[PDB]
Amino acid sequence: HWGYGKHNGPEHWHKDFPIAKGERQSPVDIDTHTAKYDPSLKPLSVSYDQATSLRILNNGHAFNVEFDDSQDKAVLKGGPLDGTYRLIQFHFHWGSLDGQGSEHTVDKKKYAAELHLVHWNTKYGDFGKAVQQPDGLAVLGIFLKVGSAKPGLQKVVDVLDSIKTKGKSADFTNFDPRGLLPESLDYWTYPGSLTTPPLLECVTWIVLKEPISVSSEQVLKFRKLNFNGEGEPEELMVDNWRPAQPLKNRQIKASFK
Ligand SMILES: [Zn+2]
Repeated sequence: HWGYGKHNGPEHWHKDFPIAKGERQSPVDIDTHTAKYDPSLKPLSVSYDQATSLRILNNGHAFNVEFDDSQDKAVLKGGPLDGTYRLIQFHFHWGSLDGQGSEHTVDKKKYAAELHLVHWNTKYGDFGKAVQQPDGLAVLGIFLKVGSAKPGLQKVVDVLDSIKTKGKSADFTNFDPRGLLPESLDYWTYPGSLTTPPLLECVTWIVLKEPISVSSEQVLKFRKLNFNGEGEPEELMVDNWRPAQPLKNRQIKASFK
């Protein structure tokens, strides 16, 4: 099945998921000189004070930190969005080396990693229904650069040993995702897709301009994860990013001047 090798990676996904060659695929390169400032965009409202993390899971493609999404406890609103979007999970994409790993690029610059906070539109009742709608999801994307450590990331780093291989999970309560945000909420936005199969064209992307800094040591621990299951040949979980896709008939809008 699909993955990030030579024989099963992004360049193959279209055979099982023809929407891979669609009109609104993600990620994309953000050309900062052609993204236009839209004064009509609102500030983003990120309301994470009541968030309830539950568990962390290695799904064979990344690890997901999962939240209780059974009520409006951690929600994203404002920005480009109409209505209320509930946080369900976050995950990352990263590289084998610090020079690649992000999905989105900025003027063709690749960051070491990219964080995706995934939220679904409450008007559709559940995640599975939301992903069938063009405005079903809102994903907040945050770039990671290597420099100083991110203190709020360390709790995630230190549990990764317990979920080394595909299908392993661990309790992961009381984690505060506010500790993963940069200072500024200035953003770019465009309509796109999930970046992994099934590649559904259901996402309003909100990509923050300001990266967070993580340490080399932190990212190194991500690269000790495995794509494989327990007692299978070890294949390090690295380079779990989809490259930039054609922008087609889309515009990227900036919230800032
Ligand atoms: Zn992602």
